[PDB]
Amino acid sequence: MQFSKMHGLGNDFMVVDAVTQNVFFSPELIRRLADRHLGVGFDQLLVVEPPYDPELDFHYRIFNADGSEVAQCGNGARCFARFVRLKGLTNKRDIRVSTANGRMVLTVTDDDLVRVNMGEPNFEPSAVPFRANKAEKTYIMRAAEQTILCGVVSMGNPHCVIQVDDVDTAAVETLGPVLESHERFPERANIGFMQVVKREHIRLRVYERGAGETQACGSGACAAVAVGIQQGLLAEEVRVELPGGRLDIAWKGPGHPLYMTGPAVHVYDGFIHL
Amino acid sequence: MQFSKMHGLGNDFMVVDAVTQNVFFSPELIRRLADRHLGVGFDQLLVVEPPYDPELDFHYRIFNADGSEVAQCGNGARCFARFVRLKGLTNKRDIRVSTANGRMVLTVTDDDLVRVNMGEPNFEPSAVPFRANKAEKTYIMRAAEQTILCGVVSMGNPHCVIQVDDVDTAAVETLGPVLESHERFPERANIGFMQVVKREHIRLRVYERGAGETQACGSGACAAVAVGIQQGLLAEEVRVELPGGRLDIAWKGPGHPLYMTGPAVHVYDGFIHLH
Repeated sequence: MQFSKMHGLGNDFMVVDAVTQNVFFSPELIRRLADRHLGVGFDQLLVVEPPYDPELDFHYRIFNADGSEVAQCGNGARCFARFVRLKGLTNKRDIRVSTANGRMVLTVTDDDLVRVNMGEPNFEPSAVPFRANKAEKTYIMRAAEQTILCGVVSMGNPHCVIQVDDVDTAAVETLGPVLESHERFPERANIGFMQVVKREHIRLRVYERGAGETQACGSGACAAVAVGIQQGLLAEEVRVELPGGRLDIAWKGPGHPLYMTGPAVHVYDGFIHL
Repeated sequence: MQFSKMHGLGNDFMVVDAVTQNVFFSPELIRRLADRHLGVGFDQLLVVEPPYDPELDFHYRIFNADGSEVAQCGNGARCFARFVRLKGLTNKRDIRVSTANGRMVLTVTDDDLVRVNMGEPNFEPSAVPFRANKAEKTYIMRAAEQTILCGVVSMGNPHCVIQVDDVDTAAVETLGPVLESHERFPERANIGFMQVVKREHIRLRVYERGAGETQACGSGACAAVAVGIQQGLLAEEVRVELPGGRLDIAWKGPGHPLYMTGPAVHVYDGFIHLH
């Protein structure tokens, strides 16, 4: 089985062409392949399939390291788009794909970045889910003794975004866990710590739901920019610097989808025995 | 650059044929390649070279994930011997090789395992290094309130081997880091927890110097059997069961080299563009 190893800002994938190859997985096999010493070594497996539909170019599925299928992953989307172009499975700039989260068009740019339509940010508390009276630009939250001002938004997953003076001194290790499982977040939240450098440039650290600080959370980058836009702090195109590198977010506000442009690195190609 | 990913039940290798292609590394490139997320992901890099002496079939060298060269007897030997055969660099089953540790003959058995001559175990405390009055078969060591009885031996690297009733109930997690950096080991020690099942069979867990428990430590398996042989507990041929699988150790005692036989698994082949 031919595969490619890729990463989107350090979130790493085994990617497989199941369009031109017969490719068979079981949950146990995926677990073995994910193992960094005994296998290929990856966070997620992305399998590329034919569309079975004349209005689609591909289908793709993503499996986690435990061998179960995953719903939305836009690091996934970027690796997918570059993979099908690098492997010659398509030559299209605008790639139509179906996924477990529905249908999408991905655009591969001239500088080999991939632009993802992440949908319209939903600020409605019930959609997050977030306990509040109603939607507000800024909420006051208590995190034990500390008073926190934040914005809260759903990108399909829940985000709490806090402005900080300096991401490097932000109390991520202490405030992150307290907010991630705060009583006001029935399904927990990703906690973003956002430093506004210019209206066009933020630095960001994200304490991810059930994971703690990660190198790059693309959905947190979208959420921080959506919140910062709504709060009057940010322009409509914003450079986001995460620990793993750069994303560029574009959003014209309510009534519009938010776009996330980011890299996908191709590390090596392999063939596995089996 | 073509490469193969392999392992010998424990630490994994990126293995590269520098015979049929030009292979160029820098310490920083090795570090980037070793990175599990951003690179290939491996503990060590094994480079297979043509021989520089007409008396040898190959030379090989090994670098760690920091990009510096490792010189440990038998390290990567099983993967090397299986690699040269599976890559069609040789058809020999007795393979003469030079390394940073000198020359060796490696033997690929009929069931595709590899037999490595690991040299003669050295029980001299100065060679470990180990602080002691003189070589003894058993030492008493202090670990918290607990008295530990152990044997101590060098296989090129330092080992402390403790006999336990059951590896599963062995206090590896607590006793292991205490012995690993014990003040009596100036350069730290690999800590073996050895359950003698019978004279020909042990179970073993190893808490490795600067890494904690691993799935298989070949040199730890050697050391455990050497110590068990010296202590009168073990036969000359011993099956060793580690969490990662099985090694077999043969040693006729002082005056003889110790031999370790074990598998190498080929996981996948790859190609990486290096600019």
